[PDB]
Amino acid sequence: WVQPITCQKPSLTLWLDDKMFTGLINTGADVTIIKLEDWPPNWPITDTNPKQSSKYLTWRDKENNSGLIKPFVIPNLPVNLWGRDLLSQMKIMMCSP
Amino acid sequence: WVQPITCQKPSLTLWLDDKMFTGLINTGADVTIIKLEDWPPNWPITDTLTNLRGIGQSNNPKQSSKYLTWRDKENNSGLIKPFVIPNLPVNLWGRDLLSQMKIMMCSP
Repeated sequence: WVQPITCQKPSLTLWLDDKMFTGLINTGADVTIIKLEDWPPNWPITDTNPKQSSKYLTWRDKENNSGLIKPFVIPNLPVNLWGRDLLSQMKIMMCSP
Repeated sequence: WVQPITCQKPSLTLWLDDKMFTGLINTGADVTIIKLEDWPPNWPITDTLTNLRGIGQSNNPKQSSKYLTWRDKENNSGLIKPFVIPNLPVNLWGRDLLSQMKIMMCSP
């Protein structure tokens, strides 16, 4: 797939351990941040300062590529933030004409 | 040019008016942020109440009073009006700038 960077929100939708999450492609962060309000409460979290998933989560995209991330879980943010931990596993390249 | 997304910092070096800046490609923000320590002090700023709390910044950032001409090393250029914020580790190139560079994200 291709996505131009525009003023619009650059979004990915994908699964983490078989639940769907949408969020903002966030090249400026090393790690992924999931909103606490979106966090399945049966899924265990631990402090580190911010909370983090206790378990690694399997991410899967709609083309069935997959891998592992261990996101931070943070209250009071507008959107999930896909970090380079995830983007680097999807082999995403930035290109200019 | 091509730049894969890796664990490493995705960086661009470019000019704003007559000065070179390096910073982090920051697709999560719609505005560009310059660290105050890198801000030429002769360049005028305006205090704002622009809420950037949502992109993990302040609710009262300074902003460049003027538009700045950005130019890359291939001599593409355009205009942005970045925020100027103390005590950040790196300059943050937002989609205001990235969208003027015609940057596409691609997957194999």
